[PDB]
Formats: sequence, structure tokens, C-alpha cells
Amino acid sequence: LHALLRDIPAPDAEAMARTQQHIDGLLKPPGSLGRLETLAVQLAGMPGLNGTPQVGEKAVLVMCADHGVWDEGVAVSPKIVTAIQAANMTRGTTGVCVLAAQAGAKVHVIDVGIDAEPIPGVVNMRVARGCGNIAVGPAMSRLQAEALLLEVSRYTCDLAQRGVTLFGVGELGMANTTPAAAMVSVFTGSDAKEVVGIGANLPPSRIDNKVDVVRRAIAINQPNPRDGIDVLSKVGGFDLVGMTGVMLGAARCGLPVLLDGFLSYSAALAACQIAPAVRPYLIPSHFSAEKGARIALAHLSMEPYLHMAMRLGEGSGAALAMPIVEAACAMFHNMGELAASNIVLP
Amino acid sequence: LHALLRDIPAPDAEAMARTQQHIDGLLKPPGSLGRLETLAVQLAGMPGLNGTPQVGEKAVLVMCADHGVWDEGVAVSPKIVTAIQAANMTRGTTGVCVLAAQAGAKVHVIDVGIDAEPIPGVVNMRVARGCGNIAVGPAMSRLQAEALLLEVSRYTCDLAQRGVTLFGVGELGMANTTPAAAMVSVFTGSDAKEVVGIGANLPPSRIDNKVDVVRRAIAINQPNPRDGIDVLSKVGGFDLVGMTGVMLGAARCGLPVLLDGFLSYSAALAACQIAPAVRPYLIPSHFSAEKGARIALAHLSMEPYLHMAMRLGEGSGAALAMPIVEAACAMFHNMGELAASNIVLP
Ligand SMILES: Nc1ncnc2ncn([C@H]3O[C@H](COP(=O)(O)O)[C@@H](O)[C@H]3O)c12
Ligand SMILES: Nc1ncnc2ncn([C@H]3O[C@H](COP(=O)(O)O)[C@@H](O)[C@H]3O)c12
Ligand SMILES: O=C(O)c1cccnc1
Ligand SMILES: O=C(O)c1cccnc1
Repeated sequence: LHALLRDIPAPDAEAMARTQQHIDGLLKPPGSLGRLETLAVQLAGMPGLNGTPQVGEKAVLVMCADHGVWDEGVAVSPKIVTAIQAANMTRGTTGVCVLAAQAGAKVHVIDVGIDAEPIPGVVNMRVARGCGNIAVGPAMSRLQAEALLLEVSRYTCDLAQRGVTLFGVGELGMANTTPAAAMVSVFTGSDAKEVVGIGANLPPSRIDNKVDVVRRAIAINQPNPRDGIDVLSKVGGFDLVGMTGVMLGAARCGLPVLLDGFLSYSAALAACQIAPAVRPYLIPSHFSAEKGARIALAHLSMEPYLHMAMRLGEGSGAALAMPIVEAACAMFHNMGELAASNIVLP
Repeated sequence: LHALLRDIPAPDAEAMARTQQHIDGLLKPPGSLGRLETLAVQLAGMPGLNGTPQVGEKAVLVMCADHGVWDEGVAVSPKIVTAIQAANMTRGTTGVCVLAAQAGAKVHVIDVGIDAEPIPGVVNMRVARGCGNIAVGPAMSRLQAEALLLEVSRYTCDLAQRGVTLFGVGELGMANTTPAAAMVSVFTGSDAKEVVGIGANLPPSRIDNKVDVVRRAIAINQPNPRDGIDVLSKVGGFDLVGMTGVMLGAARCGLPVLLDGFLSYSAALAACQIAPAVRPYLIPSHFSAEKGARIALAHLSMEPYLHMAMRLGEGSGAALAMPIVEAACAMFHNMGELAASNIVLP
């Protein structure tokens, strides 16, 4: 793991310089395509991409797990929904599935700790049958977290060997917005009330309790904000850990990762804490309608492209943004050149 | 024309009600897909769509024209760029072309008043060789405007007969951001300085002049804000007129139109002024980096989905948003049902 971290490549400034010059020469007023230009340059700097903005195969990794904190009354979805939806992922009927198909991306469902019998068709990396209840103790051990980080990162880089050049990250786990808020509070130093949202339709009246639970998890565990692994293990979850692992794996592989919503932001905070080198590989997708989104995003210094008021999770936002990534590539490779037309623009 | 306007259909509330109920039953927490749900419902209410969110063929209409106001020093692109780029549109090398291809949409280039010899391959609807210089008089006559509105609206609805279900609107015309700002100022009652932007890289030092020119156009012409046709003819342009005509045509046809950037917002303001019935058919795409964008958008009560800092025009933003429209459809038609899984969510 120390290996893995040490070995994350820095971006290729040379390729980036070349990209910028090429972009500037395209059939348009310089800088007119704004964030699409910036995206293209970012992509060009990713080693796994071969010095140019390009997209080969696309995969969306969905990390599923249950959480002990569900027992705290913080979630209105029945616990079993994780297992059910997990199965549905295999049938292509979920929101992420449908959006992925539309983007031409494959969905990989990974069980990192669902509290149910194994589900045929789902990738098995189960840590346990749900994580510990953070309100009264840690979600898991440091060991467990590190091992999952390792296993997921490996699985991720291995897909690269099969043609995947672009990843999307997602989750599925009833009550997971609670550990997410805890993480965000810890990393950003924001008070719980400012970051705790309604999750999956939590009734407004149940908010207070959710805020109390978050506070308790923190007081009780005393996670160290300067130690991302510390935080994840204590007040995170297996799913959260898994998402952070996708991030670490893609970065080590020198490939881009599209973030999703609130849960993904929390994992991203951890990833960057653990390895700042990860940062340049991440790509925001959309702006989650979850209350703590703005805070989380500010801390990652990220500005999402899509404003859809989405709050489903599963990596749905991630899939929705893939076409954008492809557009920056098409722009780069298929547009004509100013010089070729004899056009001269300031 | 009075006919045309009279005959724009209202949205089908029945279909919309049915859509909403179907959406609520999908495999997800109610309302979790936010703006994608709202979009789907909007689409369902469009008569030309057959009671359901669906997308058949896609077309992007690019209205090209020159403006007399170019002589006022308000644009740094050489006048000839309109004609050149217009030709390029036919070769598929422009930004809109590339983005359309990626969205699977066809680009239709229409010459409504380029100041050059006709361009083979381009649809010919030329009013004149460039419009009058608004700084010293009107862009054209009311007659001319009405006729173009008519011709474009017809051409638009006719495409519907060929399978097109979704339109994108765009333009090409050196100096066109000037008439655009004038229109915006007039419709919104905002002062010119607040709405005049850099257009295609206008040097910061040249701004003042642009603001003066806009003010003059207004003082000189005295356009009536309560008469959209009045405004377009006086301080608009052939391209602006043409975009408004796409809007009127799509609406009469009961079909959706995706807006583009700043120029498109100006045309949209006119369209809604002329016929409020048009409103429900319009769909924002992105949030233009042009200074007057926020003001224009506020007046249309619209919130774009995409934040790309784009400012190219041509209908580039429009094409970029098409996949989003398709995603709302896929969601609607391909997602599984809660009931089918036995899942019950508050
Ligand atoms: N709840 C859900 N039900 C059905 N399908 C879902 N897909 C995602 N979620 C979402 O709800 C969970 C977080 O919400 P909370 O903290 O309030 O429990 C996660 O599974 C998130 O993916 C779903
Ligand atoms: N300028 C352009 N050059 C080359 N390709 C272009 N495609 C769009 N535009 C853009 O620039 C024009 C408006 O900018 P202004 O008011 O400053 O002249 C329009 O043609 C707009 O489409 C282009
Ligand atoms: O922002 C998200 O991804 C989200 C918000 C609520 C519930 N599930 C996911
Ligand atoms: O917002 C736009 O569409 C735009 C802005 C500047 C120049 N051309 C187009």
C-alpha cells in the first residue's frame, strides 16, 4: 500500500503543453469552448491516456455495503433495499444501469459488505455483513480498511489492462449518507448541522436525530483529520472505503475517475488526504442536491459541470457526465484548424 | 403568421400527469433524479411527442448572417469569418458540427443574410447581404422580419414531417453579440453596461465603445419592448430573427427546442414576447460565459443544466445537451419498477 501510494504518477506537463497549443489552433476563437478545453488538457496529462485526450472503454464501479448505524433511526429505507437493489444492478433496471447503458459504459457491482447472503452475479469482496455502528464505536479496524483499499485499487487497475480508460464511481448502502456527513464534518471542520442532509427522503422531523448521531460518532471515535485512513475506518463504511480505493487505483493506473455525488465527495476528501497525488485524476460530474455538497466541493476545489438537483447516488451522476468527457475528446481530435482556413483571430 | 401564432398548442396536462405517476413508481426514491424527472415530464406534455418522453431524429439549425454594426468597431473577427465558417459548417469541421456528430444530430446551415456570394451546400433564405447598422437606424423592415419568421417557422415544422423530434438552435454572424445585448437591454430594462460582454474576445479596452453603440441603437430606434417583432426588426439581426423563427416553428409543431447561449437567449426573449405559448417548448442547455447571461436567464426564468463557461455559439451548447434529453427518456422507459421488487419507500 505504501508502494501503491508512492507510485502514483504525476501529470505529464509536456503532453499538456502540446494539448493546449493544439486546442488554441482549432477552428474557433481562442478559449471559446471554456471548460471543455480545460478538461481536454487535464486528460492529456494522464499517463494512462497516452499523451492525448481519449476515451476507450468505460466502467462504473458500484460499491455496496450495509451500515450498523442504520439502527440509529437515520434512514427510512428498509435495510434490505441494499441487497435488493444490488441484485437489480445485475438486471440492468437501476438508475445507474440505465444511464450507463446510454453512455455505453459497463457497470461493475461490488459487494464490500452487504448484510445478506451473497448475490450471484455480484463481485465478492465482502469485508463483513455490514460495518460497525459508528455511533458507538468504529466502523471497522484500520487493517480492514487498508486491505479493502488494496483489493479495490488492484481490481481497478486490472480493468485498465482490459481496455477501460475511464472510470465512474458509485455506491449503494442504506444509511450511508450518515457516515458521509461524519467524514465531511471531520475533513472540513464544519459542524454537523451544516453538512447533514435528508439522504433518501429522510423526514424533516428526523433531521435532529441524524445530526446527534453524527456528533456522537465523532466524539466517540475521535478520528484524526490528518489521517484519511483513520477517518474512514472509524466513521466511514465499507462502501466509502471502496470508492476511495477506486480513486487510488485509477490514479496509480494514471487514469481519470468521474466523481458522483455527496457520498463520492466524502470518499474523495479521504483519498486526497491519503494521497494528494490523486487530485489531478478526479473529475467532478454533477452538483448533488445533498445539503453538505457545497461545503464538500469547496474543500475539493471542484466545480461540477452538471446542475441536475440529483440525489440518487449509485454512480448515476458519474454516468451522466461521460458524454461530456467524450465531447472534449471529439473536440480535440475532430475539429478543423484556423490556419487551414486562413483565418486569423486575435 | 397570426395563424401560426394562434395555433401553437398548449401542453398536454393529461400526459404530464401520467408521466409523473410513472416516474414516481420507478426503482428509486421518489424525486431522487431531480431535474431529469422534471425534464421527462416537460417532454411528455409536448404534443408532437405522442404522450411520452421520446427522442427520434435530432437537428441543429444554424442561422448565419452579417451585420452592418460591424463597421462600428464592435467586433475583432474579420467580417469574412461568417462566410468562411458558414462554408466550414458544410465540411463538418466546426465546433457545432463535431459536437452534433457526437450527439448523433444533423446540422442544418441556413443563410439568412451573409454578406458574400451564396455558398453551395447552405440553405438559402437570404434576406439581404447583411442587415442595416443598428447604430444609425433599424436592422431591417418589419415586413422583412415577419417574412423571415414565417419562412423559418415553416422550414422547421417541415423537418418534423421527416422524423425530427428535437431541435437545437444556433447562429453565426460576426458582431452579433451587439444586437443581442441591445435586445436584452430592451426586453429586461437593464442598462447596456450590465449586459454588454466581450463577445468573441473583444479587447477589454474596446468595451466602452460597444456599450455606446448599443445605447445609440436604442436611442435612435426607440424599439417597443412590448412588441417583440418591433424589437427584432429595429435592433436585432437576420440571424436573431431566424432563431426566434425556429422557436416559433417548433412550438407550433408542438416540439422541443434546446437553447444555446447568449444569442439564443436574446431570441428566446423575443419569442416569448411575441408568443408566451412558446415558453413550455424551450429547454435551456448551458450557462453562457457572456456577461449578460445571468440577466437574460433570470428573465426567461430558466436554469441551465450545464456550466461549461462556454462562449462559442453556433448551437454548440445545444448539441452538448442533447444526451441529457435522451437520458431523461431512457430513465423513463428503461428503469425498473418499485412494486415489481416489492420495495416500499416513503
Ligand atoms: N435509498 C435508496 N433506495 C433505492 N435505490 C437507491 N439507490 C441509491 N440509494 C441511496 O440511498 C442511500 C443513502 O441514503 P440514506 O442515508 O438516507 O439511507 C444510498 O444507498 C444511496 O445510494 C437508494
Ligand atoms: N467569432 C467567431 N469566429 C469563428 N467561429 C465562430 N463561431 C462562432 N462565433 C461567434 O462570434 C460571433 C459573435 O461575436 P462578436 O459579437 O464579438 O463578433 C458569432 O458568430 C458567434 O457565433 C465565431
Ligand atoms: O448525492 C448523492 O449521491 C446521494 C444523496 C442521497 C442519497 N443517495 C445518494
Ligand atoms: O454565448 C454565446 O453563444 C456566444 C458568446 C460569444 C460569442 N458567440 C457566442
